[PDB]
Amino acid sequence: GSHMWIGVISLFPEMFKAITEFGVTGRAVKHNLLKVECWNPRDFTFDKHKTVDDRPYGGGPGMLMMVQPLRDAIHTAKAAAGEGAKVIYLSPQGRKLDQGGVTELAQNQKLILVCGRYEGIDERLIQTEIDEEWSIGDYVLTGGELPAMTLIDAVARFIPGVLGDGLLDCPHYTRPEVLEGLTVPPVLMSGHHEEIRKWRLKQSLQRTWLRRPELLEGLALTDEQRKLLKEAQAEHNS
Amino acid sequence: GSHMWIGVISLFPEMFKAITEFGVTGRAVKHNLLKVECWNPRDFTFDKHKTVDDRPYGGGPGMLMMVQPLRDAIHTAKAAAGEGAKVIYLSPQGRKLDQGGVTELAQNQKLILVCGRYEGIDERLIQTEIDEEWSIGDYVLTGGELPAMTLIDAVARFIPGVLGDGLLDCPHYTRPEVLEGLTVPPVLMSGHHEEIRKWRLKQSLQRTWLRRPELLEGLALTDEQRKLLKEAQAEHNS
Ligand SMILES: NC(=O)c1ccc(NCc2ccccc2)nc1
Ligand SMILES: NC(=O)c1ccc(NCc2ccccc2)nc1
Repeated sequence: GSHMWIGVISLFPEMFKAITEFGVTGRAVKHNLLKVECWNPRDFTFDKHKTVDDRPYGGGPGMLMMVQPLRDAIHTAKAAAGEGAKVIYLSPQGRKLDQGGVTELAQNQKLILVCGRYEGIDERLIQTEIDEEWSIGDYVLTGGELPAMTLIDAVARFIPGVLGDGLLDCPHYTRPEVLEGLTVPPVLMSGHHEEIRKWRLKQSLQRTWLRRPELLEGLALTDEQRKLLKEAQAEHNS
Repeated sequence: GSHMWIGVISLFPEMFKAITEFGVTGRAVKHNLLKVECWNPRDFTFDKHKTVDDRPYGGGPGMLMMVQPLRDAIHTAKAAAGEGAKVIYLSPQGRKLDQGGVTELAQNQKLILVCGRYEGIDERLIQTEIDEEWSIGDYVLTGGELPAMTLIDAVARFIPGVLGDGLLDCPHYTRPEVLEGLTVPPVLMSGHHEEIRKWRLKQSLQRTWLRRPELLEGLALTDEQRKLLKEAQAEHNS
């Protein structure tokens, strides 16, 4: 179906074996539904020790990505990608990634993900080589590899043939019928496909209201959703 | 220093090689600063085909984690962990993970991370086996492996000997002095350690104000921070 090519710039290309060789994403890669090609900036070095880090101007305790190997790696990825590729840099300063943001990034046929290590990359590289800056959350990691793999995994779920709403997911139950005294909701085993659908939607509205109330504020609930929410709030208030 | 043991329940334990064999986290594991031990629920199956998924009550297109292999795997991890271990389940319905949440989870000496596949796990398992439910962001992934690895990587940065603020990070510059016409801020190459510190803090306040304004609202800025923010806002308004 809709093929998706993702170019990756990273000092540890082996980390991406976690998604290219396992689970649903590994199957999407095997079936040529998703192509992940990695470029290591270490291969673009020229000194004897293959230096990929550099000291930052102004002092500072930390280090940065060395510009020349990183910049050359990026240009190589752009050449292989051709035109249309959107270059993305993963950093806490980037745009917060939500499901709506995942759908947007999934609209791209070609993507280039720059994985930064140490204290990040040079600011001038962002202005000249990076199109969009993204963040998977307000937390700091040792590298942009995991956020990159998170992005790739997220957008992969939208590729046609990979698999087979605004609210939190309803509770799910499977065998056995009774687990440590706790029983499965009888409505789920009633066969009433309409009552079951209404139940699941109702529980989704309740869990969203109790756990993530701010998510409901940015939603325009349907007449059915407004009903089930009012019922859930009434039942919660005994 | 402060040792940290993290037990992991996952159908793909090989994915965690991405953090246990590479970069800073891989070094922390090698130096016995961080221990990651994986249990595969597939090893706790008894049928010929090692079934680990089960059909959900009420119909539904998707599948769930089979309770018996998962439950047995969890109990085994608790036995090896001993007392004090906090069991965590990664799911979008969980508490949103921020840097403040990372610090909290880093206070635990022992952790058990349950990685859910398919449409998740049985709700009754969460009530009986899970202590805290967490989310790395408002997006859906093919599994809880990447969120688990994200958590492990995040809390690893707080382990003493692994390495060596509320605001977004300031711009960083390294060699060369001029890159495609763009120059390094002269203040950074002035040597003025006080002016440089004030500059970096000022840029952090400006980037936070322009990109993530909601982050500033939940902050009690110091007198110096209030000054530099007012100056940045004045300079931004020409
Ligand atoms: N929150 C995220 O998406 C994220 C991305 C990367 C990361 N570490 C890489 C990095 C470190 C410092 C500066 C720039 C990038 N941590 C978290
Ligand atoms: N947002 C997260 O932290 C997250 C965690 C897990 C995940 N996929 C695993 C899963 C799928 C369905 C139900 C429960 C867990 N996706 C995202």
